[PDB]
Amino acid sequence: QSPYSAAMAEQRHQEWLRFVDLLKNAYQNDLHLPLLNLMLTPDEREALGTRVRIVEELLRGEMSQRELKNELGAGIATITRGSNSLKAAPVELRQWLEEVLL
Amino acid sequence: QSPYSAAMAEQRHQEWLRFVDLLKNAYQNDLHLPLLNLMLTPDEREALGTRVRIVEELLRGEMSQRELKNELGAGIATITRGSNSLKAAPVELRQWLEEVLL
Ligand SMILES: N[C@@H](Cc1c[nH]c2ccccc12)C(=O)O
Ligand SMILES: N[C@@H](Cc1c[nH]c2ccccc12)C(=O)O
Repeated sequence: QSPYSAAMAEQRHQEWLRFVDLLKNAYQNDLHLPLLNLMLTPDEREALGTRVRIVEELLRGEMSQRELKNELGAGIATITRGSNSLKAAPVELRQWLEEVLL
Repeated sequence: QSPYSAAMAEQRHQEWLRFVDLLKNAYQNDLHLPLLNLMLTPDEREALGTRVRIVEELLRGEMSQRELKNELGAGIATITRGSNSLKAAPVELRQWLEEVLL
């Protein structure tokens, strides 16, 4: 699975997959909310909420550098993270976000 | 929604819900993996993977304090976080995890 199959890496990788599957199930059972609440800190949840917006406004292409930073709290670093992260996503996600966010 | 409806709080709260819904959709479209990859840092993913284990072993009731800390990296604080977090979950999640993790 992992781009570097060792045993430790692979393990960490599988544990992540185990989380994904857990969640998938949670959704199927309408237990997603409470699960995510359990698994994440308040601050992490808040951060996820914000990243959606950052992702949102990056796709939109209206908000400027100073705008992102001052209104959403995104400076060169964060906007760098968000950006390359967007470039790294397979095109299908990028297409989907367009339809869905926008 | 929020246990303290203001405007700022509620807003933050809704943004989180917007994330939940996004993800729900992603799952429905088989775009969950790439989405989560986009939305989370490597370290956050790793942490999620570990929390599953911590949650796992807390439910199981075999692993001791020293064991959790030394094997899973969980000291009094983390095990405190994990614990009260478990107590805070509605009983339906607690029941479900039993069936599913165990
Ligand atoms: N996948 C991103 C996670 C993240 C951090 N900050 C963000 C801002 C916007 C979107 C995603 C992000 C990265 O690993 O760095
Ligand atoms: N909901 C937990 C998130 C968390 C932190 N560390 C954990 C360890 C195990 C399970 C959950 C957690 C809390 O807010 O603190």
